[PDB]
Amino acid sequence: MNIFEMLRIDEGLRLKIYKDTEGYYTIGIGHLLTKSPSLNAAKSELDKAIGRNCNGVITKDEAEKLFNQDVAAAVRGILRNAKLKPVYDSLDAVRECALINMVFQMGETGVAGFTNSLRMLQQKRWDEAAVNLAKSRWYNQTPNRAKRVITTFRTGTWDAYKNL
Ligand SMILES: [Cl-]
Ligand SMILES: [Cl-]
Ligand SMILES: [Cl-]
Ligand SMILES: [Cl-]
Ligand SMILES: [Rb+]
Ligand SMILES: [Rb+]
Ligand SMILES: [Rb+]
Ligand SMILES: [Rb+]
Ligand SMILES: [Rb+]
Repeated sequence: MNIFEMLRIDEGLRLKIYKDTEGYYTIGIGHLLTKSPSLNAAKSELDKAIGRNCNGVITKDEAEKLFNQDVAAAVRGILRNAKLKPVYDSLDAVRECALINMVFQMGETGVAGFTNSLRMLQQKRWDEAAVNLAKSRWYNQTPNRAKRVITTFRTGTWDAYKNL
C-alpha cells in the first residue's frame, strides 16, 4: 500500500466526466472539476486542466497525470498550512497517508477545521481521535470510506485497505 493505491481504491478511475458523491462534476481518480451545476463549466475546466479539447473524455495517462498533480499538491499544501503541517510532521508515514486522503477529499480548509481531532492525533491518542473523527458530516455522508481512513489513523496499518 501507498497513498496512490489508497486513493485509487477510495476514488475509482473514470475516463468520462461524472458526478461524485456530492453531485459535483469530476473525472479521473477523484479530480473535482467544479461545483457548478453547469456541465459546460465542468468541460471548460477539464480542457484547461489537460491542455486540449477533451469534450468530457480523457485517457488513463491523463487521469494519472491529474492524480499525481493532485496528490503532490495535497502534500505541499499540508506543509504550507499552519494547522496541518505540525500534525503531518508528527505522524508516521502510514498515518500521514490518512491525512493526505482527507485533504484530497475535503480540501485543506475543511480538514484544518477538525481542531479537536487534529489535537488528539498530535497527542497520539489514537482511539480518542478515531471516535472524534466519526462525529462529522464527512463520516455520515461517506461512512465506509471514512471508516477506512479512520482505521488507518487509529492503527497506523493498512488493514482497512488490504486487499481492496
Ligand atoms: Cl487542475
Ligand atoms: Cl487513545
Ligand atoms: Cl469525541
Ligand atoms: Cl463511503
Ligand atoms: Rb469518486
Ligand atoms: Rb447539471
Ligand atoms: Rb513524519
Ligand atoms: Rb480531489
Ligand atoms: Rb475549528
